[PDB]
Amino acid sequence: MLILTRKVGESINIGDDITITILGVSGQQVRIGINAPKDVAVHREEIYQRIQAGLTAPD
Amino acid sequence: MLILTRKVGESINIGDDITITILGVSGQQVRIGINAPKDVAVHREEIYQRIQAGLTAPD
RNA sequence: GGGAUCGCAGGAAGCGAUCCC
RNA sequence: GGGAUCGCAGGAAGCGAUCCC
Repeated sequence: MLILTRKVGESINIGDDITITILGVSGQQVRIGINAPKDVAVHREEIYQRIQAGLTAPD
Repeated sequence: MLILTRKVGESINIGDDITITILGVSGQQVRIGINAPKDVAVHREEIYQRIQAGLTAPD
């Protein structure tokens, strides 16, 4: 694991094609944004489980 | 931007080599963890801006 | 043990400080 | 207008609901 600490309205980076943002919080919930090409997949765990179901390399 | 909402302790996914986790908050600041191979780089914008400065490779 | 709130930084679910129960 | 607290959900700095002043 690699950890970082920021404030609402700031960003973080991954690779050379992705960026991440903390749009804010809503109590103990957290609003998070992602900025990547359609060249990559980005989803919450609940959608991600359909991608690992047999198609992590779509048509 | 692609956006998702979570709570402290939940997680998010990217590609087939990265995962993200909201470890919790510390006021209006937030603390996040990342889970990727050394085959890719991850940093906050303040470090990332030295990498894109004209090198994209350490010493 | 948990919350609020601020700061310093890596491959570590990091590290420090303030406030409240 | 602000705070607390939660649900749904997508390529959008998205959407909804509960509680308090």
